[PDB]
Amino acid sequence: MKKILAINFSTASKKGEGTGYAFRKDGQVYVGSIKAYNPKKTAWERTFDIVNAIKDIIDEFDLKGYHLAIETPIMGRNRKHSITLANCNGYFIGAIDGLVNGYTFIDNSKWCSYHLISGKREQRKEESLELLKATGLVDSNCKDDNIADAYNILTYCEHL
Amino acid sequence: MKKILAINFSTASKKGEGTGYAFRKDGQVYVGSIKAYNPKKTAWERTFDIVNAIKDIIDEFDLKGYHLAIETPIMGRNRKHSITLANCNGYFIGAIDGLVNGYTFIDNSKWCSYHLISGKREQRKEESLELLKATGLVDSNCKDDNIADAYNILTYCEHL
Ligand SMILES: [Mg+2]
Ligand SMILES: [Mg+2]
Ligand SMILES: [Mg+2]
Repeated sequence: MKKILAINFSTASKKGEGTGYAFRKDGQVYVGSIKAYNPKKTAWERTFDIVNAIKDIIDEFDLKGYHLAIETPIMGRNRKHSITLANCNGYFIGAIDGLVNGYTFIDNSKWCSYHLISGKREQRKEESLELLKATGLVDSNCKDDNIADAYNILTYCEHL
Repeated sequence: MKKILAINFSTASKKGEGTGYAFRKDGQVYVGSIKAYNPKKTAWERTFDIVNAIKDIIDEFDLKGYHLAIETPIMGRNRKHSITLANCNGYFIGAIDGLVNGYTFIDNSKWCSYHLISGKREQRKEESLELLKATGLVDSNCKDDNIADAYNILTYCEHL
């Protein structure tokens, strides 16, 4: 398969949220979340920790040379947070590029289209999570859509 | 003086625009611009060129362990152009953090107010240029404000 590290990047600004990742190593899919929440750190300081956490994973599973598929950062609710998130998303890419074999921005609409995930924001979150829960890679309780999106990005990229 | 590498980052989408840089190495101030303009490329590829250009400079002048002072990205013209510039700015920082000993964002308003620079964008450019031209470091007729702004960021930082 194409060696892909899929990332759904988040600065973990709210408790319980984090950067979603997914990759395949010898047939086996690994998924998880980097839960870097800390109210005494800025978005950029928490992004530093997320980079270090993904470098640690890249080392543990020998992922050097995997291509980075990362969800496109877009304009959110408020302007200023979206620019912050855009800058932090960039920092994250720049810090691991070279360890990874370049990167591709994956628009949310494109990976949703491939999986036939259509509907409004809430509906798409549920459907993405359903697809992840159907695989058994996480507990049936799981409500972490950051992980689900990273997993659905991976499978889309493997198809391409 | 702290060993500061001052950067005024731009993707050079327009002819003549460049990423400006200024630093002090063995007591001599060096200033210049990375003229990355290339209609053949996206802002991201041009950003990658700029990273590699600054990487060459850090090597040539043995600048490892210098601290990065980089102008903050602000929300300007278009929503897309804002996310794009903010994203490429973050890429540049992430790509060179480690070669540099960390970084600090320098708001346009703070270095400008330190140097008594104010007005509309065009007015600020002329005053930024006057400070650079007054040093004698560049030719008399220099109109490269990207360079002027990086130099003024350097002296603002050195002052701290
Ligand atoms: Mg996302
Ligand atoms: Mg500037
Ligand atoms: Mg005035």
